[PDB]
Amino acid sequence: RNHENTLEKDLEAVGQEAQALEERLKAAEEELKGLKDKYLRLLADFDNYRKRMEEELKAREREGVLKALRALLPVLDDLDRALEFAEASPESIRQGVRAIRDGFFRILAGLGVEEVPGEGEAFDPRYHEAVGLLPGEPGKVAKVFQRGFRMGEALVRPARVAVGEEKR
Amino acid sequence: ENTLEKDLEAVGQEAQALEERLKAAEEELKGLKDKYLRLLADFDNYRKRMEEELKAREREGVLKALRALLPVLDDLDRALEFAEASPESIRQGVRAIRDGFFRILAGLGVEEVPGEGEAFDPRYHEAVGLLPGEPGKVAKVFQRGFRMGEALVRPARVAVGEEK
Repeated sequence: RNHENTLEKDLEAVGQEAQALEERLKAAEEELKGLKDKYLRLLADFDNYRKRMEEELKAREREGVLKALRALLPVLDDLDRALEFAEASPESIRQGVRAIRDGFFRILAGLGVEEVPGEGEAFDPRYHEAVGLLPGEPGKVAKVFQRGFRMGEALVRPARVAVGEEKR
Repeated sequence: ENTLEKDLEAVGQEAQALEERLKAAEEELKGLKDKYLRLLADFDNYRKRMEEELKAREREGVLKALRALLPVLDDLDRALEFAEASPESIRQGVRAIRDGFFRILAGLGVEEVPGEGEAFDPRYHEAVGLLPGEPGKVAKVFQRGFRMGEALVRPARVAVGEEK
């Protein structure tokens, strides 16, 4: 009577504890789909942008090769200029080649490439490839069989070298 | 009694399931902001990595080239030595070094642009004047021009043939 009719809400107050658990699970529809946008739009660019730079990179390198090739072609030119003219005198060509070499250096310096230390300097593994040793001051480069270069911190290529050794 | 109340127990089967479609969502969807947080930490990673990547990437090319061309400098020294003993041989060395240079260039994939006798082409040639030879054709190459496949390392300064 006044105990089942007044407490009949036993299934009434539940309407707010049920429709709500069915009012939120409905909104989560764009919670696994709506988010599928910010995601599938971020993973659509990460597989795109990285594909765009996959280009801008292989290009910046190509650009680097060119930058060098261009700076160095003048040597080929001088080699040509020598074969067609310089043949004047053996000591004329000798001086010409000397000149070409000197040029190659300036060109390298131009791209900021310095030659690592050599004959007389301290043998240093960071810049030197020791091929064996020859008479000279120990711990010091006795002879350079191949110039080594470094541009800044980077090693273009180490110098193949002979390290000094005191005779007895 | 047995079915007058059990046939209702079917309604409770829904509410019992409602806690499976929303209780399982926030289960795996509890990290859908994480497996995404990383996908943005890597996509926001390149955004700053490229400025560097690209730079050092050019150095890569320059080194790649220098690496391949230093042998020329090596041969120049080698040549100067053969000449220190027999001056006459110097001419022979230069010829070798020069031919060497071409091979190297080939190695990096650069070819010489069409020359003497070949049709003038602005893609590769820089006409600076005229000189005897088939009209509209390269008559003499004053400076070699090279192309790396599509790109142009540098154009050949050339003289084009005069018609008539």
